[PDB]
Amino acid sequence: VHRLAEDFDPFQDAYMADPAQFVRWAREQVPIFYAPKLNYWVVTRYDTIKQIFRDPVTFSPSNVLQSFAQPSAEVRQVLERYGYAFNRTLVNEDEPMHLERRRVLMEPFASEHLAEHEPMVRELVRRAVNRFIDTGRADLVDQMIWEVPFTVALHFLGVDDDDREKMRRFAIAHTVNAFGRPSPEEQLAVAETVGQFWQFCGEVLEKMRRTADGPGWMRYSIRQQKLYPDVVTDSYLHSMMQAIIVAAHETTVFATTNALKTLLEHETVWREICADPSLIPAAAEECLRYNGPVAGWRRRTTREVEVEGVRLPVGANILMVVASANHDSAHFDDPEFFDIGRSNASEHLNFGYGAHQCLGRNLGRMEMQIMIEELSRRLPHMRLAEQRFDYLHNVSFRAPRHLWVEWDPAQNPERR
Ligand code: HEM
Repeated sequence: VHRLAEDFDPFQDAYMADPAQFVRWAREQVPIFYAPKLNYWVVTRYDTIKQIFRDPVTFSPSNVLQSFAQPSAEVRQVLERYGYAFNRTLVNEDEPMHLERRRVLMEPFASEHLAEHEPMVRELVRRAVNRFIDTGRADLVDQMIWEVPFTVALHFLGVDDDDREKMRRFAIAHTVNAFGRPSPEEQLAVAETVGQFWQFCGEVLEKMRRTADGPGWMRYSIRQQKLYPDVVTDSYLHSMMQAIIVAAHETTVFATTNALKTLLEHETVWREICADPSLIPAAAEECLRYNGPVAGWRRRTTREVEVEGVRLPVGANILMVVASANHDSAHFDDPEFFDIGRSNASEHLNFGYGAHQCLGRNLGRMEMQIMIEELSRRLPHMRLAEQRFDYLHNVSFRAPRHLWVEWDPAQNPERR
């Protein structure tokens, strides 16, 4: 058990594919251990992870987006060339200002505003499926799931038609860069794109200020800035366009990819939801608990504090294995049972808990559900192809990079 702690290394397929199994030894007998390879303390139980989430002052989110690659000087020269602000936004921002800015900026995330976005999401998903439904074999990631949540994020932000087109090239992957160990070349490539995107968003922001009463989160926040100029700076506003895209894009991509994989691998359940689409919200919620996109999430202590009887020093890094919590038999009865009727499925921790709890989780849920509904209605007869599933190595987000499915187009329901 001591060897397991000393050898712990999440940068390998076993942690990405089934992290809950990978740390089951710790969840059952070692609720906190130090991982030398990471200089992280690792917690694996639902109650422990809830305890850390619940106190945003003692357990700071400052390391949530900190890569495990050595710092790159070329990355900073590139970002400084583009005038990058290096702002911490809500997800990794400390108190007191975090909750004050959340208070001022959260209103457009309210569920009453969801119906405003649902038609655009349904239309996006329909058009995406139209592009491949007649082919008989598709990669659901590259051919639909990757792009939909990016474009939905742009709509939520209020990006105008013309700009959304020019932004397609900025829909790059950030997961390894923020949560993994990118090579020096990967660091530089991402930095350049982020600098260019910063530049572009600065021009979008100026234009949005010209039409500050129009729709979308950016315009709403511009109006809030006029009311609370000491809370919302120009640099923070500029940083939030990218922050919200990154928060909204790959998270939803991975959630939906995993959900489809789980549903198609549990064919009796795919059968049920094809016959009764009203089961889909519940089914998506248990997909998040059983095969959710969040393997782990991070905090850093700001004071000495006891966790599972160990006094952590100031500044200690903590890896919360959220996937292990979601499979914790001490909170979830029969946790390895994929049960879309599970009454407490929504107590999973993929959206966090407490001060930073995901602001867009119900938009994320809607996207998952609409994509599942479209595929179950129009391709009930598809199945997973024989394939290897590859996972990008990083501590936080897990999903197959591709998801090949196959079907007989002549049996498409819409041809009957
Ligand atoms: C299934 C999809 C998603 C997942 C799994 C997810 C996951 C998360 C997680 C783990 C956090 C941090 C939780 C914490 O520290 O307590 C978070 C926060 C956040 N999410 Fe999401 N997210 C998703 C979709 C979205 C979407 C679509 C949006 C925007 C429309 C969004 C916007 C945000 C924002 C702004 C925060 C920062 C909240 C804060 O720190 O106060 N997320 N999300």
